[PDB]
Amino acid sequence: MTLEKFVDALPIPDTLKPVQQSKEKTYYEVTMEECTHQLHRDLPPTRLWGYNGLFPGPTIEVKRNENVYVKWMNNLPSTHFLPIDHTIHQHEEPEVKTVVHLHGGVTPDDSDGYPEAWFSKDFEQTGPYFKREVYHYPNQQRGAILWYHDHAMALTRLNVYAGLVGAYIIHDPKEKRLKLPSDEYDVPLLITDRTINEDGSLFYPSAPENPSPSLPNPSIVPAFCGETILVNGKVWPYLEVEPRKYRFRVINASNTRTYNLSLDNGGDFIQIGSDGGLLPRSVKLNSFSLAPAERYDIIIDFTAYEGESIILANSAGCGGDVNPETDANIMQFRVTKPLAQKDESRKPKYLASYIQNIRTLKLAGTQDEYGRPVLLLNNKRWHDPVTETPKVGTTEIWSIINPTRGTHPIHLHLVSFRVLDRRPFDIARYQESGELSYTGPAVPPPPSEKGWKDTIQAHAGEVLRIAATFGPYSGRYVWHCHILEHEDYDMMRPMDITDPH
Ligand SMILES: [Cl-]
Ligand SMILES: [Cl-]
Ligand SMILES: [Cu+2]
Ligand SMILES: [Cu+2]
Ligand SMILES: [Cu+2]
Ligand SMILES: [Cu+2]
Repeated sequence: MTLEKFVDALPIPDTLKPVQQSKEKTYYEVTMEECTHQLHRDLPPTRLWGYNGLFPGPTIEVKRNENVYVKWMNNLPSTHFLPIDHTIHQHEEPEVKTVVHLHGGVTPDDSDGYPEAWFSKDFEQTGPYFKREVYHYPNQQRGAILWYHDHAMALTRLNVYAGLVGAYIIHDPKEKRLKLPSDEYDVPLLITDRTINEDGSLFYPSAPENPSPSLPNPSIVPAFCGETILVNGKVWPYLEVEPRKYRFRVINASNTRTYNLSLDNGGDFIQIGSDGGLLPRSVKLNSFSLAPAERYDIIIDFTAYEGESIILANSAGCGGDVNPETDANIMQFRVTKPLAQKDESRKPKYLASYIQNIRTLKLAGTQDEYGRPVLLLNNKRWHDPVTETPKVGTTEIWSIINPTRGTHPIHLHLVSFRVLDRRPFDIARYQESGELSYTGPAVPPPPSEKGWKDTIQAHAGEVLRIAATFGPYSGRYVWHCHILEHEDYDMMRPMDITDPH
């Protein structure tokens, strides 16, 4: 028997309060705490690692150009409760390393959360790139859905699965005149798949299928597909909504899983924004794909559906087809709250208006000495000399070629980018020869991808082209696959945005 669906109200994480706020600076403190929270009516409390002891973390709301500082502290225990594989990466390091990355942040390099800028409990020990306790987020960027999460070297999949995710919204007051649904009718949805034991403890696997005798125990796995789906820290919740327009900030905070969402009454979503902010023009959607770290700013118009119960449904597989009783379900909207006031919100169609190098990038896997797949960007390891070195201020086109069997959601820190096109190629030939020979025309982005993206699905047997301008800041960043199981082994590379000064 699987946990009974739709019997816990969707929590709405509280908005973090500043420690200090003047007209020209905002200081926040966030402490990583081991904590316990009940993930379903019928479970005992689950041991979790959460920002301020909460899962998800507090929702952080800033205005565009708000000068924000965050002191992210580690008060976690010194050993992990999830299985650590020592083989993937005065010389014995602490087992628990944390660093916070603001995903989608236009962030100076020393506050971006470099994987090797980790710290242990109370900053007692720190990685090689550690420089500062208090991170600076000048927020000089378009309003959008951001999120924040752990990024420590070789531990990212574990620390995130343990609960260290939160939302961060940048409000651009020049967008207020669109009258998009707001306040109580603006709601974040952080989607996390989890596998939960009978006693409420989290399960994370300590070995993959691969039965080979040489396998380190524990071993990293190439993918994690959870049995149960959570939204805002509750398993298959319901939200009571009013019969009107709502805004939802949908964030995929899962380790590996891709969702493909729809509404079981047949209703439509209106996509208004992507990772990088508002789309140039809205889009009526009946379904959409959402890979790890992707965000979809959307409206749902519950006006025509008073009294109905509507399932937010999932059709994407993860390690097999979806099971209709379990991972085919996300959550349930109940249109049964009395309209508290007239629906003065709007759903405009029109929302906004917007080549020094080419770089070719290969996504491929090799095999380690134990027979495990190691996933790699351009056949380089994390610790190899940096090769992606655009000059600050310059625009490049990245051609990302994927001959592997699966989609990889590729994310670049600091920037958002334009999607140019995707084009299919003959893997067979490309494999055998190195020859990039196409099989059909180039496909331009749908409307969903006509704005700005920071995390982008590079599909099997396609070459993906995107255009990024590498600024405004310079320095040491990263880019990587955002399936955390891939990132940690070893599909992540440093990215130097070079500065003549
Ligand atoms: Cl509103
Ligand atoms: Cl999909
Ligand atoms: Cu991220
Ligand atoms: Cu990021
Ligand atoms: Cu990947
Ligand atoms: Cu990253």
